[PDB]
Amino acid sequence: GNGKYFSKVGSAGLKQLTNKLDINECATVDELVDEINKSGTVKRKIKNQSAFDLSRECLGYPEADFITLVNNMRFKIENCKVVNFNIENTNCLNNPSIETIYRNFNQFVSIFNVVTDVKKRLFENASGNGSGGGLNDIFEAQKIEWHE
Repeated sequence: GNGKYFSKVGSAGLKQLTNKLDINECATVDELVDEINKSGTVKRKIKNQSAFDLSRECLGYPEADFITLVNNMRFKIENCKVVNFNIENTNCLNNPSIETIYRNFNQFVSIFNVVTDVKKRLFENASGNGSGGGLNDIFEAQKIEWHE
């Protein structure tokens, strides 16, 4: 899928969502959204969480170090999305943890652009008083020994 809504993805960013949302692998934000809106628990993750954190999670990004990195950087936002990112002070990222986040930061922006598109599709103008539906919220699947 051509990164129009998203960017720097190519199923790469989406897969990190599908990873943390535990949904199936998706082709576009629409497909990524497809699983989310179908899984009110997952949509609920979107709902409860902030996009910045949403995408951060997909990297396993440590929250403090991530917040620290972003604290030393400067961004170019485009339609609530990260189109460009750059750091202003790299000395602070010198901590392995920050460098970890910074080096792979391209992942986060990709994922973030995805996440941002998700919330824009579901929660924003699409009956944005509570999304389309949220019935299967209480009908969450508690699969015993889900994890391998």
